Amino acid sequence: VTKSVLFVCLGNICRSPIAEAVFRKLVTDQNISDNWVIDSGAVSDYEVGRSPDPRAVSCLRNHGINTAHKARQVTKEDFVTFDYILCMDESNLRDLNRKSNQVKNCRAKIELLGSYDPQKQLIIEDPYYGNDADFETVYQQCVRCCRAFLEKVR
Ligand SMILES: N#Cc1ccccc1-c1cc(NCCCN2CCCCC2)c2ccccc2n1
Repeated sequence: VTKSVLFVCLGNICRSPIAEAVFRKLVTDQNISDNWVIDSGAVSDYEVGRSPDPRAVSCLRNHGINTAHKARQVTKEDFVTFDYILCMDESNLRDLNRKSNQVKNCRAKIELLGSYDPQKQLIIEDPYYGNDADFETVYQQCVRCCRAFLEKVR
């Protein structure tokens, strides 16, 4: 039975298009992409329709990964469609949990991506007003945590 994950952050231009791209490369590498539906979403308005930040693009490229995602907001139907909704920080979590209450047949489990890190760096911090090394951190956190998540639910 096919499974589904939706990665989320504030804007869907930095962290979650990275997490989505990382997870997609993992499942493909493991020859299991047929068993997964994967996407990324924003809590916020700020970047609807835009491509990921240049910094995320170049970081991904450094690791041999490309994305074609356009920024989109999370919807009520997302809470019914996805098996897991994995978010980056405590604001995101709060926001998501509040929204899921107005959705009557909510099925998704809503959790911090960081909760799966074997290294226990629970928070994936918003790198918008930082530099290339902060993008790199976020990419490494993503790799650790997606690998652990897939071990546990594959
Ligand atoms: N607020 C805050 C905040 C506080 C602390 C640390 C980072 C942030 C912060 C601020 C952002 N600007 C919003 C874009 C401007 N838009 C112009 C078009 C209209 C809609 C908005 C972020 C944008 C994208 C992704 C992450 C971001 N994160």
